[PDB]
Amino acid sequence: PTVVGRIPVLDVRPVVQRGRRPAKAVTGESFEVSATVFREGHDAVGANVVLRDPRGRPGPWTPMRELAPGTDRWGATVTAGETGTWSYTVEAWGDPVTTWRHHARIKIPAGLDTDLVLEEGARLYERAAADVPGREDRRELLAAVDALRDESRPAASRLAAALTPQVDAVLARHPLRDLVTSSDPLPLLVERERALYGAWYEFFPRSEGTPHTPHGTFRTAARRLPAIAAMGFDVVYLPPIHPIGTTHRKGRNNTLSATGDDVGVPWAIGSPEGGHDSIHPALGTLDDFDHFVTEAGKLGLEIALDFALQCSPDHPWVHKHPEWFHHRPDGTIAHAENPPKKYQDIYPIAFDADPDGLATETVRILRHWMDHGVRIFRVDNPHTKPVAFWERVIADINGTDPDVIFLAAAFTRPAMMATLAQIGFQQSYTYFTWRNTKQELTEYLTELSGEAASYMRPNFFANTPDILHAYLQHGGRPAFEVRAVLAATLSPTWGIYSGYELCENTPLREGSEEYLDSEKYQLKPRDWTRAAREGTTIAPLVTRLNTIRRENPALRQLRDLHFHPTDKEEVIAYSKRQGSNTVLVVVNLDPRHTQEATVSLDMPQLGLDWHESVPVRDELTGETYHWGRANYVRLEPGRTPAHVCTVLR
Amino acid sequence: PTVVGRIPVLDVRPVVQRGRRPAKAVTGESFEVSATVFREGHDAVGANVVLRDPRGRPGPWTPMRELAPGTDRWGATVTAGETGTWSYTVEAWGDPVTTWRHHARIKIPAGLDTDLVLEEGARLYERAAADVPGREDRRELLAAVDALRDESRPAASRLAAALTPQVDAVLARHPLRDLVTSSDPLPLLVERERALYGAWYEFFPRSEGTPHTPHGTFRTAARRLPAIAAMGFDVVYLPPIHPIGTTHRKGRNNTLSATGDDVGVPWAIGSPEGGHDSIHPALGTLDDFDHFVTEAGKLGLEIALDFALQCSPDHPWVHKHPEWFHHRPDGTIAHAENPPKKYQDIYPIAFDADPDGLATETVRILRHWMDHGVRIFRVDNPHTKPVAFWERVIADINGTDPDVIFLAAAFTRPAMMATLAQIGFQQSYTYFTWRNTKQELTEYLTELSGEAASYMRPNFFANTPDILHAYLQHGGRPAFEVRAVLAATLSPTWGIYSGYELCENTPLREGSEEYLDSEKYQLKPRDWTRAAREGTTIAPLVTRLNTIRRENPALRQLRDLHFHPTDKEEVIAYSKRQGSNTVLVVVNLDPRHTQEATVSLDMPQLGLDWHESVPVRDELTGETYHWGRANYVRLEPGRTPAHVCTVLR
Ligand SMILES: OC[C@H]1O[C@H](O[C@H]2[C@H](O)[C@@H](O)[C@@H](O[C@H]3[C@H](O)[C@@H](O)[C@@H](O[C@H]4[C@H](O)[C@@H](O)[C@@H](O[C@H]5[C@H](O)[C@@H](O)[C@@H](O[C@H]6[C@H](O)[C@@H](O)[C@@H](O[C@H]7[C@H](O)[C@@H](O)[C@@H](O)O[C@@H]7CO)O[C@@H]6CO)O[C@@H]5CO)O[C@@H]4CO)O[C@@H]3CO)O[C@@H]2CO)[C@H](O)[C@@H](O)[C@@H]1O
Ligand SMILES: OC[C@H]1O[C@H](O[C@H]2[C@H](O)[C@@H](O)[C@@H](O[C@H]3[C@H](O)[C@@H](O)[C@@H](O[C@H]4[C@H](O)[C@@H](O)[C@@H](O[C@H]5[C@H](O)[C@@H](O)[C@@H](O[C@H]6[C@H](O)[C@@H](O)[C@@H](O[C@H]7[C@H](O)[C@@H](O)[C@@H](O)O[C@@H]7CO)O[C@@H]6CO)O[C@@H]5CO)O[C@@H]4CO)O[C@@H]3CO)O[C@@H]2CO)[C@H](O)[C@@H](O)[C@@H]1O
Ligand SMILES: OC[C@H]1O[C@H](O[C@H]2[C@H](O)[C@@H](O)[C@@H](O[C@H]3[C@H](O)[C@@H](O)[C@@H](O[C@H]4[C@H](O)[C@@H](O)[C@@H](O[C@H]5[C@H](O)[C@@H](O)[C@@H](O)O[C@@H]5CO)O[C@@H]4CO)O[C@@H]3CO)O[C@@H]2CO)[C@H](O)[C@@H](O)[C@@H]1O
Ligand SMILES: OC[C@H]1O[C@H](O[C@H]2[C@H](O)[C@@H](O)[C@@H](O[C@H]3[C@H](O)[C@@H](O)[C@@H](O[C@H]4[C@H](O)[C@@H](O)[C@@H](O[C@H]5[C@H](O)[C@@H](O)[C@@H](O)O[C@@H]5CO)O[C@@H]4CO)O[C@@H]3CO)O[C@@H]2CO)[C@H](O)[C@@H](O)[C@@H]1O
Repeated sequence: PTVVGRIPVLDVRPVVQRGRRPAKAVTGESFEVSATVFREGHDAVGANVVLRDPRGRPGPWTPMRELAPGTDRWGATVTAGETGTWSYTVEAWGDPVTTWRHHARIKIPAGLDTDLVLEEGARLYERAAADVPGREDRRELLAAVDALRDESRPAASRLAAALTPQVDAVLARHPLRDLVTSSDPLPLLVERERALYGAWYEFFPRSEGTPHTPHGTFRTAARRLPAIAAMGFDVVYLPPIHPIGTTHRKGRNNTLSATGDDVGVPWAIGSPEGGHDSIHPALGTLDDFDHFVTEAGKLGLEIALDFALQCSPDHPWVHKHPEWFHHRPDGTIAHAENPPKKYQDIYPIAFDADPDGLATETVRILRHWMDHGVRIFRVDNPHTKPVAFWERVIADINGTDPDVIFLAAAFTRPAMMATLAQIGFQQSYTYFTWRNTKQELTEYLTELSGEAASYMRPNFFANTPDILHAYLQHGGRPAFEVRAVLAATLSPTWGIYSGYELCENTPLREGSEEYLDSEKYQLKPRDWTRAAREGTTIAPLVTRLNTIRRENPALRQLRDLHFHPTDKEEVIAYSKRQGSNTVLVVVNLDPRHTQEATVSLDMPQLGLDWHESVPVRDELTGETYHWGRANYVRLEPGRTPAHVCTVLR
Repeated sequence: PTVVGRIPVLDVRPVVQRGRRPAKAVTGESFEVSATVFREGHDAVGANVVLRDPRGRPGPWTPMRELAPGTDRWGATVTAGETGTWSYTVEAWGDPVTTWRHHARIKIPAGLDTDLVLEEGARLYERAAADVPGREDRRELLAAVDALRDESRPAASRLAAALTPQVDAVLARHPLRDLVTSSDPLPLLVERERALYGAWYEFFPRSEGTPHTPHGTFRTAARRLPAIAAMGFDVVYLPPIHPIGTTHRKGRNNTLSATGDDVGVPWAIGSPEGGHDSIHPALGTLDDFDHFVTEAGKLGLEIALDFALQCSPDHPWVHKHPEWFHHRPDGTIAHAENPPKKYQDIYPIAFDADPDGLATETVRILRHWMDHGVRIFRVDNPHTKPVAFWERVIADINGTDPDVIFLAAAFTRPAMMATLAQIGFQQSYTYFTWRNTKQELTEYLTELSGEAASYMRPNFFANTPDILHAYLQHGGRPAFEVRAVLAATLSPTWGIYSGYELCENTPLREGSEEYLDSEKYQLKPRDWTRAAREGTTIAPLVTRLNTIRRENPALRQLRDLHFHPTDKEEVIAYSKRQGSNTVLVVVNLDPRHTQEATVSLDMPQLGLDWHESVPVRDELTGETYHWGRANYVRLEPGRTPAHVCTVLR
């Protein structure tokens, strides 16, 4: 057997780890399948993509086209349907009809061997007819055969009868394919829509209490859910909801010693009251948690829980499973580190004494929360547990419950980030918060929407409890507005951490990305009613962005994204498309100064002629403009962060 | 199982068609094996390459290093030995000693838990000692253990005794490796030296005749061999040596009708006198061919025959095996084309009626010439026969005779060129003749010496019977000198077609790359004795270039090549290295005007300090210079095409 087939079809993409891991999609998502296809000699080739579903049923006829002249790189768009494990193949073939037409278009006018050329055509069309299933299609081709062979008609008329649009249609649907050659199947894992598309809101339930009981419960925190749904969110991410240790508990502002009433850090999980399968007693009971999940569900909100595989020193595991920790010669366990950050309140887990016990217990815990309606987990610090451990855990959970979504909070180096996505994490956090200039955004999004999209689905959190970027610190409310527009329009999944709406931007100190008086170490009551009354919240802009996303299918996908040039360093422009829906976005990245620029649209990329002019509506204001190849924009921080425009038809 | 191991080792390179085809090397050749290696958490990792020979014997200890900070991309140089099918693996591991040192270097000065840290070290060094085979090495590590545990000495002195250079040496050779994880083996095909390295000379034996018998024979053409060996060539490439058809024979200058004594084109193979297994009767007999091969061998010359799988209309196959040709509806066979070039003297072969018969007969023909000492074949127009056909033929021949070298004359698009090399062609022709500016040469050679070197070995013919580039047409003798220096110093395999030495550069017409009065269509006697006597040949420069190659191992490899900046568009500089041999080349690409430039050497790339100064000898002149970071050069066309300098050691 030869590696290469009769008609070479090589290096089919997407591919992940050389075919050993699936490429990714979600239901309704379109992506490009490509390949290198060519043949020996000068005759034409064709190619097509056969996408097969979980029961092996092939999809529709999907012909490919050469993507750029001279490259022999071919492509076509496919669309994923129902969830499960799919496969895709590229078929390549000699295209004798195209070859014959090209010869005939030249030889018939020149008068060179014309009876012979037309007779060659007739025999091809005869072979074409025989392979066609439809009876009226077959009759069309046989009529062209007889016209080709009618030696009483002039040569140019006999030929023209084989080149009608009615004949082209039969052959475009059922072409004559010589020497059909297949690639080996590549795997595709199709997951639910929420894995790619959704808006996320993070808050601490304990902060939403009362004057008489400052520490919030699930019952009091449920009152926040209606406002979260009104801002157009789909997922509520809760920090750890378990008991919190007392030994080495941290105080306010990440000080080493907790005082009397200090609540500690939710990530320091475990006490005598319970571990990862228990509820913090100040939050309420498991029953109260069910009522919270039920109320969320009625508002169209899914709950995502933090899963943080680590322990306070008071966690039951410390004595029940000592072999799950690394001990030093004196018996002590070294607290976790991520230098120069120290985590004196927690122990990390060791994996090499009892890997089986840890995996068994991990999937038991996840299944417990799954039984109470949690179908999404934000996995804290996945990059400090072994990569193969997560691969096992995710395969075990998704083997019985393929709807469960895991989000990797992998704030680490690129290779680990990529690997975690490739071994099965449905979503990843990204370097988004550290991409603020036009060049940084353009480069990074070109990476995320290109090759990485076959294995990674990004979740653009504009802030997190650990990340208040200098851009927001120095820019104030106009910077919050810019980052919300960017996050919501550049990824189909974005999110914010509570307080973002209020433009909370006071850092711990200069050159830090921590918040002053961080919610991680203290209760943080906020006057939501007052901020709404006084207009000192950007909640309306957040709400409008989420409504724009819900109404424009182009913003519910990742891969179709193009950047259009402007003549100002501070102004960035881009478009996204999905069927007949086109969204065009222009953002002023300067939060202090007004910017005027000329935006020069690559018009072919919008499906339009260079000289054309199209109406657009800015969905932030309701204003209509008329934009063509070159358009003046004026963007004033505080009044207009950006234009977010739909192309009107 | 999990796809990912305990310590991730991912994306090992080189790789060809995802591991389904071997990467390439030759005996004595060095190349880099690389991989992505990292682990969870902050602790250090190490890696090493295990290269295994055809009997499975592992090579020496080959530790890898991280190639650039923050990339997690690791590499090391391996060297191929004996010919055959090898394999390579990357092993990755936790490096606990490096981890412990990094902690100890900080914690011991700071005074934090010092007894505990040193006791942790002692236990690691104890584990290290146990795995070491040498008895004096083991004693060194156990002495460091006792020093680490001596609680009567100060902490900094106990530590320092574990960090001596004597201890470092033991651990660099025999490190303590945790959680050793392997990649899956990748294949490596190691071929003989000639596949990568050699100088080739093409000539037509029929042109080397006498006054009484103008059509040369093998007996008369053997008298040309001594001068070919004196120019330092290793391979003689002969155009087809078979009978030549009479039907549609071409005349002089590619005219359609041959006159009385016109000899025709060697590539129009076959007559009633025989086919591809026969000798043209005007060349002599098989016995005369054996004498020619024997005389070549005595001069250190190997013969390479053209194998051109195509037929004149008089070839016996036309009537014996009609199914080996495509016939039109009237029974005629269309002559071969490569438009707008027409080949009215030949028929192409069709492969889909009798693929088995064609492969069987093809390997029979090749084996016949192999029995008469031909171990190298130049395959004409491989890109017009199926790719899988060559894959089958090459695997069959190399399965019994792995020393046979096939050279692909694939003047075609990049994808086909690459694929032919990947399916087993030992060597390829390249786009060299169409790379003449500094930018064109720098870009193309960076491609050939980088990733393509794992599957392709280039043969730089400065001219061929079908390619006289405009650069040579317009530049005259100074241009011939430049292209010879470039070809001989940039690839370990180069060649010329006879007449290049004489600076034959008259084209068929303006804008053509054909020669006027081409040797393809006529006998071309050359007065070699007269040109040598009159100094109108660049044979001496060719001879010197080949001697320089024979004396400098850096010029007998491909992969180690670096371009150094100059401040003139017409002056190009580069270096090549192999062990302690370094060659530096500076070429003036202007054949009409003298060029003076400053050559600014990247000194670290030569293994040297920025402020250093090193003696070099120009091997073209014998002159010695002293060159550092910045060097004036003056290059005058006709006197000095280039400097070809060795670094004196
Ligand atoms: O008796 C029979 C017959 O015998 C004789 O004929 C023999 C010859 O003696 C024998 O040597 C041989 O020669 C054939 C050869 O086998 C054929 O393939 C063909 O090759 C020609 C070719 O047809 C020409 O067009 C020309 O192509 C060059 C090109 O000029 C040059 O620029 C370059 O181009 C490549 C470029 O450098 C690359 O970068 C790349 O381009 C990329 C772009 O960069 C990218 O941006 C994007 O656009 O994609 C592009 C790729 O698509 O690729 C470019 C090419 O694709 O290289 C090409 C290819 O080398 O020159 C070649 C070489 O001459 O014809 C010759 C000559 O016939 O076989 C015949 C038959 O046996 C005798 O001569 C005859 O009279 C007798 O009848
Ligand atoms: O009760 C216990 C504990 O609870 C709390 O702590 C929690 C947190 O609440 C929880 O969220 C989480 O946070 C951890 C996180 O899991 C850790 O990974 C870590 O992450 C930090 C990180 O340590 C920082 O260094 C910083 O990293 C950024 C970096 O600043 C940023 O610039 C960027 O860097 C990447 C760069 O952008 C890329 O281009 C590329 O760079 C390339 C270069 O381009 C190339 O030229 C060459 O140089 O190679 C480079 C590659 O190396 O990659 C760069 C990546 O290195 O991205 C990095 C990574 O995101 O910030 C991150 C994020 O904060 O620490 C956080 C915070 O602790 O887990 C803990 C524990 O449960 C509570 O806070 C604590 O007090 C309590 O004790
Ligand atoms: O369509 C979105 C846009 O709609 C509305 O804009 C309208 C303007 O408000 C209105 O005035 C008009 O625009 C005129 C403009 O008034 C006029 O002054 C002129 O603009 C000049 C600048 O004055 C000049 O400084 C220079 O500015 C830039 C230049 O654009 C840039 O390419 C580069 O060279 O730097 C220069 C200096 O910074 O040139 C421009 C013209 O190119 O001409 C404008 C053309 O019409 O009409 C607008 C609607 O078409 C909204 O008010 C606005 O917020 C929305 O963004
Ligand atoms: O080492 C290899 C080299 O050895 C020999 O060169 C020596 C020369 O023979 C010798 O004369 C001397 O070179 C002097 C030169 O004589 C003197 O004129 C000066 O050169 C000036 C140019 O006159 C001036 O036009 C300008 O030229 C370039 C410049 O180099 C370039 O960087 C750019 O700016 O364009 C300019 C315009 O074309 O500047 C240069 C000086 O930078 O100084 C030279 C200093 O050396 O010493 C040479 C050293 O060995 C061989 O003769 C020669 O063939 C070999 O290549």
